[PDB]
Amino acid sequence: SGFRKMAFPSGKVEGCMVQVTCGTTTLNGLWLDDVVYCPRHVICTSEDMLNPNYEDLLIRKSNHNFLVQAGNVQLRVIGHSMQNCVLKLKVDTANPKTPKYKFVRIQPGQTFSVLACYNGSPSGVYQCAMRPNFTIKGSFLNGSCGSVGFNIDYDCVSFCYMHHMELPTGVHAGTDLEGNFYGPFVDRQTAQAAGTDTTITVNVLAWLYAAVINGDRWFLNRFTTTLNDFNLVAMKYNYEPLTQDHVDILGPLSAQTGIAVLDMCASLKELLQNGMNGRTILGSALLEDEFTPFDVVRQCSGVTF
Amino acid sequence: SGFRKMAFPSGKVEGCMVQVTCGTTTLNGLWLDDVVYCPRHVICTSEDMLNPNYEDLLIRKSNHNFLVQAGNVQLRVIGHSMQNCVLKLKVDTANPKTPKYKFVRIQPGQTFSVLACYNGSPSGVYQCAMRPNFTIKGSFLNGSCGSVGFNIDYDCVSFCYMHHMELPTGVHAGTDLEGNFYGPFVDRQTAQAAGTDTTITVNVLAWLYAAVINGDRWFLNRFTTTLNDFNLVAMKYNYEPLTQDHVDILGPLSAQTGIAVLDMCASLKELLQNGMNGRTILGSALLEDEFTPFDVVRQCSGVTF
Ligand SMILES: CC(C)(C)NC(=O)N[C@H](C(=O)N1C[C@H]2[C@@H]([C@H]1C(=O)N[C@H](C=O)C[C@@H]1CCNC1=O)C2(C)C)C(C)(C)C
Ligand SMILES: CC(C)(C)NC(=O)N[C@H](C(=O)N1C[C@H]2[C@@H]([C@H]1C(=O)N[C@H](C=O)C[C@@H]1CCNC1=O)C2(C)C)C(C)(C)C
Repeated sequence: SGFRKMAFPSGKVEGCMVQVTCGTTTLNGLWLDDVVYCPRHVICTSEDMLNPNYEDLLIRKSNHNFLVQAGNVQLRVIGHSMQNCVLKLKVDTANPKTPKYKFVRIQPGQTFSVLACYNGSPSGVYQCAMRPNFTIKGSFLNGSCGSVGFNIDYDCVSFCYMHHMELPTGVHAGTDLEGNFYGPFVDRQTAQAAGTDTTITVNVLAWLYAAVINGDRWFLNRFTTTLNDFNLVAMKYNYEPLTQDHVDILGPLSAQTGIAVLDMCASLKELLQNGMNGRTILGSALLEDEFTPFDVVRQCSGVTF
Repeated sequence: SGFRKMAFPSGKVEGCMVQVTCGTTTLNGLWLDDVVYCPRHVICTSEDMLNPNYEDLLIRKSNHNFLVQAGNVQLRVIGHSMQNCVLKLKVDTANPKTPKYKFVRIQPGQTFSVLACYNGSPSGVYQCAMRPNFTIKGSFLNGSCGSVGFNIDYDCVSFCYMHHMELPTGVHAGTDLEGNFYGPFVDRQTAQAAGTDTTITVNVLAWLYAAVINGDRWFLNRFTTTLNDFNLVAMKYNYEPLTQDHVDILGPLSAQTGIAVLDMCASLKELLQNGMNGRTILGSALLEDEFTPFDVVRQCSGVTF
């Protein structure tokens, strides 16, 4: 028993982290087979980043201009191209530590682990959620760009995020591994506004199931509700609508506990309308929405990789 | 910016995890050089664990009785001995992935990362703190024993914990890597009581510094206090005493922010006596005590490994 914000094992991704230096800028790259992926603003000076022309900055760079270091070993660059907001640097050496991998573009509400990195070396792991407004609440400093977010399924690392920039209130924004930003963002240093965030309702409900599984059941009431009635109440508290797809995905947790989703919706409706009255759920005084239904089953059943 | 519960990169420890099977019991072991370390209750049946005689159970086991599997590879056992509550199984093969390591016995209040494992395969990473009552708030299921807790310093993995058992209220207890339990616990299935836990004051104060560093400063008041006065107020709220050693360790954070420790103590005294009035600090509605002063500097400065 016990329930904690749990990240994936980071080993398979540590073997892929490298350092990319172009001019006076240094950030991290991802080495998979014979290609290094990194954010394109490595070819920028700080004066370029206010309004960069990446296509023009890149044509004045040669292969030798990119210093790529795997630990203490320099990887000779034998080719380069730009794809959206990432650079693909071809190297003369294939990474012998390349795991089975795929590039995935995730959905809002889904979760993944970030391997924070500086100068090609890992600093730590933490789990994140792609917010409905297409941002992530992460922990990034200067030099962390190129760090990636990922999920692991058995032996396959699905890479889903690469870090590019930070927005007001410790908010972070990045691209998938094809260089396309999550959300309405561009990689330049000028005023941009993220959308209004909202609470991932299916994740709150999945975390309430983790609470029941762990014996924290004080919030369960004797009521049920309709799906339309719940979504009407949830709307006032900035919760995303609950869909029948969400109900179906909660099925495994509902069947394991014998608590119908709509019954759990009835209890969450009371918590939102009445508050928690100074009590806590799984040690938290606030409702948590960065555990997907899959994460709860994985942690409560012990799925390994 | 941003601040999150961050775990160490788990790569170096994943290369050491193995599966140990004796009879019908299976748990994880730690493979370092030519020795596998694992909890001794692997030689127990469920009827033995109510009141086991480990010394007598072990003398009826041979080397061939221990099935040790590194992935899909069996490691031939060529020797065994018992040290306190762990078994040392000597194998004919040295682990080629053995990192630079040391066995450390940590202090209460200090933190470390747990690599939860099932059947020799990793399930996830999360960060923990050794509570003052010598327990940890972890996430463990049946078959997770043998999972280890650790810190990383540059290239050196300090192993500090191996998991053995769970106590009432999702509370977990284990040994150091020499088999000595943390706290007044024994590895048998009979009624044992953990001590009263208390709040790690130096860690709360270090987390308030992380809040200032991130721009969350609403709780800072215009007052100072004496160390004796603060410890008098903290005592009523089940906070551990603050020592001059704790003040000295907070020095780096105090100097970086220009907030004297005792000034920060004055603000924490107000938070404890007045509450938070529905506000949050670094996104939390409760004060956090599982960030050491070192962890805050590491995460806010980007220390890598
Ligand atoms: C106005 C708005 C809302 C657009 N924000 C904005 O200009 N932000 C800036 C930003 O993040 N930038 C500017 C420059 C790159 C990116 C950058 O420095 N990325 C770092 C990678 O190494 C990671 C960062 C460093 C701190 N924490 C992080 O996560 C870009 C090409 C966009 C900044 C003022 C925070 C520096
Ligand atoms: C009464 C008191 C307070 C002493 N508790 C107590 O008997 N606890 C028991 C316990 O944990 N035991 C019993 C047996 C070994 C240890 C065990 O099963 N360890 C697992 C490793 O594989 C990990 C566990 C499994 C669940 N979560 C975990 O963390 C021992 C030799 C002690 C139990 C009832 C929870 C099963």
